[PDB]
Amino acid sequence: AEIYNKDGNKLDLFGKVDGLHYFSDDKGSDGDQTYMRIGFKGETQVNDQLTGYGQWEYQIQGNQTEGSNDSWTRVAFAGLKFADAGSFDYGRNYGVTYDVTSWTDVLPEFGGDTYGADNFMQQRGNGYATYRNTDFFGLVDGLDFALQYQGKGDGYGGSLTYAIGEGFSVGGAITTSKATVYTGGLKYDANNIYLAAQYSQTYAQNFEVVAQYQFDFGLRPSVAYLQSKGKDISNGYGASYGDQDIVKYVDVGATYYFNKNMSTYVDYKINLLDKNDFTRDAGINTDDIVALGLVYQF
Amino acid sequence: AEIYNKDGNKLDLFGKVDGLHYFSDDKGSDGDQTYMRIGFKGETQVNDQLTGYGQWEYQIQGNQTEGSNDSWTRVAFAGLKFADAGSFDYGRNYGVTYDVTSWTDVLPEFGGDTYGADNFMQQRGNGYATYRNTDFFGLVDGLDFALQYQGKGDGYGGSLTYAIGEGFSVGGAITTSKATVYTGGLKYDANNIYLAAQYSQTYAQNFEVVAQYQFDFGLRPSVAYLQSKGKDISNGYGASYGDQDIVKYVDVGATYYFNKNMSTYVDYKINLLDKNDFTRDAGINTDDIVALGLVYQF
Amino acid sequence: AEIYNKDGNKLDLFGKVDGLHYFSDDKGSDGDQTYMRIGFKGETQVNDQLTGYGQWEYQIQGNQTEGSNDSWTRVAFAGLKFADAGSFDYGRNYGVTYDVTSWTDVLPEFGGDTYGADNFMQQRGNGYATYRNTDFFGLVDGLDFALQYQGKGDGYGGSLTYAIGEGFSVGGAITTSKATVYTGGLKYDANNIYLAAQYSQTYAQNFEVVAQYQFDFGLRPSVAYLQSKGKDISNGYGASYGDQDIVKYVDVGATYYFNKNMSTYVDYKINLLDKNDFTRDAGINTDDIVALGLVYQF
Repeated sequence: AEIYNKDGNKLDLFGKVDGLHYFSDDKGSDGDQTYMRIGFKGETQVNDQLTGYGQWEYQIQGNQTEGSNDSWTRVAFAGLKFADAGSFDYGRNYGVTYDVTSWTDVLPEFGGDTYGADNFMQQRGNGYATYRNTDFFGLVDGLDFALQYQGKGDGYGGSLTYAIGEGFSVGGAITTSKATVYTGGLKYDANNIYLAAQYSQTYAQNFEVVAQYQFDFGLRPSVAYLQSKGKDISNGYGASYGDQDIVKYVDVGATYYFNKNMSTYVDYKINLLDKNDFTRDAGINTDDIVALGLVYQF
Repeated sequence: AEIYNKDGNKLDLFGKVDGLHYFSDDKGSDGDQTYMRIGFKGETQVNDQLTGYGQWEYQIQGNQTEGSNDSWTRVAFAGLKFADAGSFDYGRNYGVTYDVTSWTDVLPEFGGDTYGADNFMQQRGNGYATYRNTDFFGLVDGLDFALQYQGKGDGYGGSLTYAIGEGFSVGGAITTSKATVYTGGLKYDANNIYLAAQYSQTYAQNFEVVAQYQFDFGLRPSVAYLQSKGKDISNGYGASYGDQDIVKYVDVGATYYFNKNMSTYVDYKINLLDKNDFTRDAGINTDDIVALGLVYQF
Repeated sequence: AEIYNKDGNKLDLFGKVDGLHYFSDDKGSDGDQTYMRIGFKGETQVNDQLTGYGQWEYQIQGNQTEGSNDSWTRVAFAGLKFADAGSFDYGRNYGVTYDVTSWTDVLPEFGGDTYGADNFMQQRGNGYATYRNTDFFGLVDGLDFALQYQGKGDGYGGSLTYAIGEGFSVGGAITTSKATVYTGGLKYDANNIYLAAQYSQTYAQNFEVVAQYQFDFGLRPSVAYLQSKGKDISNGYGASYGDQDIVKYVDVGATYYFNKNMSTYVDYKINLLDKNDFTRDAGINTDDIVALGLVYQF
């Protein structure tokens, strides 16, 4: 919801109350988790050439009872934007590994999650300097790329998207922090068909694919699969764990789209993982789980 | 302040900074409680028939100091409205007992309080799935009902309102969670003349009644009274306390009304409870306490 | 961004994402500190005479990791406004000392800092009942006075600011909670030149001086300094810490405003404190540091 436009300065104030109640035999997941979101994108044209933007967004829960306050800044960054030189912006932002990893997180509820926020660059984090450049300096249309730097431990990364034509995105991203990661994804986008898959290796090799159709009265079914395997492991100081599977599941989900402002969705995580000494001490869940929600957004 | 309305999606954002310096002999109350609430109501017409909504207004303190943070989500939900088919909304929402109980929470400062928030659905809560139906299916003018449902522990209730005509309002509900508390009460609202009473017993009984008149220049005086009395009693694990009053007091008060957007108001709790083996440990305030401040809103 | 004006009720929503990267040899300093702030000014015209305003603005960190939350209400007060009798505003407000003390705090990033927040009335805090009078009952131009009163511990204070024609401003102020504190400052304000020096003494003496010049192509380059020397202090229940310096350093800085919504800045704090018995047992910093951020506001 754009709340202000005047003399080349525009502020969309966006956000939503998403209602949703997880079902499970798991008890760290059964319950109400209606959270909600606020955040604004800001903008200011300085000269025909640049723009000084700014962008924030925080989450805050609703399931937490009174007195208690489960809050946190999702993204919060300021930058600048020059004519066909692209843009730099430093703040709490997305790791530039997300650029490709993104295409697979699209599920109604249970997406990404083979990478985490503050998980050494693959997702969000703090202190990120970010130069991404769009339509390769105005000479190559449909080719984008970003070269990124991190705040503390110290890190770096790069990403290149490419819309090869049609809707076939192709994408790569490399990153390192002091632990590196590659990142390859290919998305199809066109005629209501969304087919995107992505995988990589780390310092430990994970995959994810997802396929949706967009029904016309407004309903986006989704079959999606993702996994992650590894190598040797270490409980804090010691404990030698062999090579097992981290998180692997098939997923059917459907979102219904009333209009922009209001969606409604059921999603069925069909879990695979087997209950063992791994998935006890680490406390990785093994139960297939299912969630319904009524989101209102603005 | 409805900040945006266009293409049948509105979004009133509302709030207030309400300053009040309590006064007391007690040190738990005596001091600055300058607090504030932001939030928004959001709408979206989907059809001739339905509109989706969503609403969130969470609290913050101006009394806590710098670094330390006292906030919590008062409400957060999203639901649908079908025309004459009532309205569903699940989430951090009000309780069904409150429908009826509310008519008594009209004091300048200290009203209701025979129930806290999260106090088993008599007020706010979490997981509160709800369907309310106004004007009874659009066949009876002014007889409205609710049947609600809670998250966990488990539960349910349901209210029936009726503006008998003129300015009267008879009111009733029951509720239950796994503790079952009922509700009876009346209100009268015609000629700046506000009269209202409510009470029920639980599983153990409490009552509240109030009277107000709205002055033409803008001064709504309120004398009001409420009390609670109890049966068998247990201090966490154990105890034998007998039957005593958990809270009973008479109230003078008078809100002044510059306009809608601004208010001043003096309220004087005239407590009756005597200092005893009850009000020492369980820590019930046994002091009469008097509040002074300025509510600015938008 | 004034977001509302209708029937003489205004509402100016502001905020800003100022992503800075602190450099130092410290480990509590060097790193990322993207903070951000929201805040609303409030307005409602009641008569020709009064217009009952209200303000608010809490902070929120963007460096704090996910799940964690670093917030605090900076100001949140409600007040009325009588034209030629002044303005009363009770709430989480600035202390009556800051009227003067302020003129020195204009440095790009670090400044003031001699007084803390909640630092016994010298700046921000809670419970402030405030009556300031502008243009002195409308009969003396170039003058303002204030006599404030705190909540709890108890206290009072006064202030007298006078822009003495041209661009010279004389500032005097006093506060006395039950330890006192005077305050004396001088600002010069005209042709692209700021010159502001101030000091005081508490129950313990401090001083701050700054001179910034406002360029024509944008860029206010700054030079500034401040020092605070005390008497006998004691660690909680003991320790005789002779006579030393809390903090003394010369500062250099430079904001570069692109326009009124975007700024870039560097701030080179040159610190002069030697590390000894004091700085080690009290967490006082011995290092000189560099600050580099990118404010965006609205």
